[PDB]
Amino acid sequence: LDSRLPAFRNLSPAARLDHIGQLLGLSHDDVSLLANAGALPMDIANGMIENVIGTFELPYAVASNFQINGRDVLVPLVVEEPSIVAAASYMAKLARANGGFTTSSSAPLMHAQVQIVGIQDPLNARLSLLRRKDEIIELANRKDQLLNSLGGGCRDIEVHTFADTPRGPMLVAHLIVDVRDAMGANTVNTMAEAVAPLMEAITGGQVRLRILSNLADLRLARAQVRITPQQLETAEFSGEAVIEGILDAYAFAAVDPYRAATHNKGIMNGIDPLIVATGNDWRAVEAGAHAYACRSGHYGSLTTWEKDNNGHLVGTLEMPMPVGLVGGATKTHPLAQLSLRILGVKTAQALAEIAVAVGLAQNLGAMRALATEGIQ
Amino acid sequence: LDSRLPAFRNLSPAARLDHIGQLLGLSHDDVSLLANAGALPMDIANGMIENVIGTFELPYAVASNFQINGRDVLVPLVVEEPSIVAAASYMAKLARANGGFTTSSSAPLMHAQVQIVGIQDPLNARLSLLRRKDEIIELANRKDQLLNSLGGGCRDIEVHTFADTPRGPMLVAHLIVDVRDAMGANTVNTMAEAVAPLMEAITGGQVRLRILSNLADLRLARAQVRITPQQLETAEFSGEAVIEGILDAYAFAAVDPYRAATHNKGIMNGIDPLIVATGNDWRAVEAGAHAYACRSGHYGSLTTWEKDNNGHLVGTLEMPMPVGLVGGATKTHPLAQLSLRILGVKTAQALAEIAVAVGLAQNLGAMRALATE
Repeated sequence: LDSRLPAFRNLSPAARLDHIGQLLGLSHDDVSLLANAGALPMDIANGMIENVIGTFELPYAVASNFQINGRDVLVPLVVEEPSIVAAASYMAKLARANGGFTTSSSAPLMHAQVQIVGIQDPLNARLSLLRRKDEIIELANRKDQLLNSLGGGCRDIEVHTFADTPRGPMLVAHLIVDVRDAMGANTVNTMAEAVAPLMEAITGGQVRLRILSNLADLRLARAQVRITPQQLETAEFSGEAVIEGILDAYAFAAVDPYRAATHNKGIMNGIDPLIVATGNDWRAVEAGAHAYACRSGHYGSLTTWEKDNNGHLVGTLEMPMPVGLVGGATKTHPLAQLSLRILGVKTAQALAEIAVAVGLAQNLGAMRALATEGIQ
Repeated sequence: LDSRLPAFRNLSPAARLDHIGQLLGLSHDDVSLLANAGALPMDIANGMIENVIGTFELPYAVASNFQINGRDVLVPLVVEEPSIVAAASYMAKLARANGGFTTSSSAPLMHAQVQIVGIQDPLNARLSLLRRKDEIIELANRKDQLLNSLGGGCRDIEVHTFADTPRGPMLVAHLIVDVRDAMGANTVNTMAEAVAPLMEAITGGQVRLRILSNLADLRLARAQVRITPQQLETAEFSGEAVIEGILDAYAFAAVDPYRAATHNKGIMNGIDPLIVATGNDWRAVEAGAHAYACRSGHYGSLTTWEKDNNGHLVGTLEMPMPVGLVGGATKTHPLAQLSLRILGVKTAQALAEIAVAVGLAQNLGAMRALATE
């Protein structure tokens, strides 16, 4: 596949949709999803959420030029704000000359929290849990042999204590679960309910909450990009000077949360519209992203930007990226399915990797524009 | 308006819409926008973002029962996830019994950052700017005289320094701008560009970034709610125990970021779908929310939960809430306009106050659910 889509930005929506259909070999049914309004049947929409009175459209677009570990990919995006799709495409185009984006990811590991209260000896109860951890993990893994067979399942438990809160001593177990191609909420919440009685018995305490954590910092996706000085030369500035300007903008985000919030917002401008295009939960991805940005105790930049020993600009993005290929709207929305077909993704972690490549490109695009804009 | 809508959840989408239309006195044409697909025409969509090949629908729903400062409102919501709308409505129902939600907000103040580099004397340059702040403010305001007549405009400036960074000394000026009914980005960006050359003259440095901050912590909206033990009582649990249990769950969020992330995610479940329904930028609201949550250095809960001197559960939400009735896609999207008509909001800060009321409701619902399961 060739994702370059020359002239794409200047074609009609119909011709854009044709060129896409040609490259991918989309069926007639697939193409017709996007040709008339109302691809989401009201019966489906009415089953998705409560009190439904209609539907609400946002534009559906495709970013061009993306390349992931050497393979071209087309990226669907749903969003209301101008400049995002263009910026992402243009930066992807530059990326290509230097090998495109390089990506990797963790196993799709999600946490369930099991909160236990009413223990007079939480630090001792913690060791009681850890001593019996294989037994707890085995129980969690009982039900879902499907998941086990698919190469998923509960992998580990950690236990943390907060022994002096204004509400008294707390113990929190984390069930750590490989959820394969799901976002993971149902899977881990189900396991957490299952093991709660065994934990109460071990600790002599009362399970309160048993619920996924959205700070999915064991489910990390990573992207890299590289850009040379020649590619960033403008009418006003040498490529070398633009690179220095981009590094200045990065340091600024790194030190000032007022800039970091805007800097990270730009990353999410790239990521959330792909989450939406694939029927996934963008509030989850948002919460994970921003909470991860302040894990150090300082709210900083999710991306990094550096100059390498060749003077090339090199950027990274590593962050939690919980997404699914199955579950909820990703399954039931005809266009969410179409998006997955356009992308070509075979696992959730592959989708996650494309998400961080798009987020990294968007951040690059935003900084470049800010860095090159003449004083007026 | 009476926002109660008995049996709404069980009517068809057509019947729900007809009922909303009657309540509000919507025109046939207004109702047609929701009764038929394709309210966002392809020529509008194609001009809204780049590389457009179509549109993408989410469900459009209305939460019932909400009451803000004594007045019933209907709340439109666009999202993919089940339970959000039902929880919002049910928690609003409980709120009503005790006065509904009480809300307030600050003036719509937004920061514009102007980053200055290449001076060996940032700390001195800062005082040079402050000495001439009135000049700077006047220049910013000359740039947007309509905004000033609408009752907004540049109100102040604050200057921050970072004298030692890995990339050398920086100075950052913030314009503080009342943006009235806009979210504020394009408004404040324009003022930042305008003052930049004057700031270069004053400091002798080079302006780099000129750009709003999404950490909109001078644009706060605030909501309160109160719930009695009677209301929270279940088959299994007394009301007082549920309240204690909620208080426990809040303490847990307040100390553990792994919980706070989920806790705050629940609030944004309530908020973001209102932002989408009104054509507003949900990435901006998210970034302001989660960055505010960690302003202390520790990533904590946006809401608070307490028991008052009467034993009632009382909750708050105060957070940045930059939204617009004008600007961006708010005016472009015919259903964003319809949403504003359903809401009946006359100012952006009014919509911001509804947003935090719905966020507070959603968080309450999430925790009521866990304290009783």
